[PDB]
Amino acid sequence: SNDSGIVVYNAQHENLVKSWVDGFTKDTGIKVTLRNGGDSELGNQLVQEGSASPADVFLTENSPAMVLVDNAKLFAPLDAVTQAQVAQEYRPEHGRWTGIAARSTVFVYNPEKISEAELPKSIMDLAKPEWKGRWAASPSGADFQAIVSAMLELKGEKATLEWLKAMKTNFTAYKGNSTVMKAVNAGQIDGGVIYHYYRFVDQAKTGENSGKTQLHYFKHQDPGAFVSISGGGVLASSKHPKEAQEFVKWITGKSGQDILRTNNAFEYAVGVDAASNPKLVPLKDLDAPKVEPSKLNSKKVVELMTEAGLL
Ligand SMILES: [Fe+3]
Ligand SMILES: [Zn+2]
Ligand SMILES: [Zn+2]
Ligand SMILES: [Zn+2]
Ligand SMILES: [Zn+2]
Ligand SMILES: [Zn+2]
Repeated sequence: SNDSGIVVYNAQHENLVKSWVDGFTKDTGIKVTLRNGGDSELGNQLVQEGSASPADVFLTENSPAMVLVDNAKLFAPLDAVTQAQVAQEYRPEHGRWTGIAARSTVFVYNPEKISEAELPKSIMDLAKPEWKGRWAASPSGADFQAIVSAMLELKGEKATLEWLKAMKTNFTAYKGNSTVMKAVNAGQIDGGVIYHYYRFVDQAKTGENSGKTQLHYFKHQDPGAFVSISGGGVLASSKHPKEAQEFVKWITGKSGQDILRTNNAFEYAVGVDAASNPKLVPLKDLDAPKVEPSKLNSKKVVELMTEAGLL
């Protein structure tokens, strides 16, 4: 009665997705095979595989890889119920994909090293000479590259490249946002630019990587207050189209969004009238900038960051 199920190219954090798959397979009997990787490499893989891909669904941490795959005309339109399930602000103006979760940019900092009042007012302030040697990031990741794509959209190419060149002077690189957080936790550096969920995830475990940190929210519709939207799409090449649609409907529906609210991943729910974990600052209180996800440009970001010597 059930076949072998679907193949999901999964670029979202494995433990978030495991909470979804467990519930989904229990509910529907549809088996899920995860093939994990980062947003960029999985997006490029889909483009290069094209119609020969075994992928039924693509999930991402951020929006730019969704835009890349949609630009290649590789997605199927999402079923009507799926489109109605997600709040308008978390659906692209153009493109055959949907938001599935969201995350807030933050400045993670160590209060034993540096004090709320001392934090940068704007992410743009991190370019100033007084910030030299005082902040970290993980430039190779799709997470940080998405924050740069928002800056590109909000401030334009000239101002973004300028900030990136100053970043080269000022920042210290670590591989992975968890690594950035741990570095701040250990007092290696005053702070860093990451997403909000890392601290919550660790605090729900042992807290050994996060107890000496706190989170700062830039607010003010600052580029640093960017809320990155995680994406899901069904591949047009899918040989399991209904099961694929069922999966994206499920994760964006009441069951999937309830799991975001209650699991130990601590990412924001994007469903219509879907509340998030009560430990989180509500989305409506973040004072985030308006950034159209379908305008975000991963290729241009890589070009600018490469020009700045960051990649
Ligand atoms: Fe991440
Ligand atoms: Zn990889
Ligand atoms: Zn300091
Ligand atoms: Zn603060
Ligand atoms: Zn203001
Ligand atoms: Zn099937």
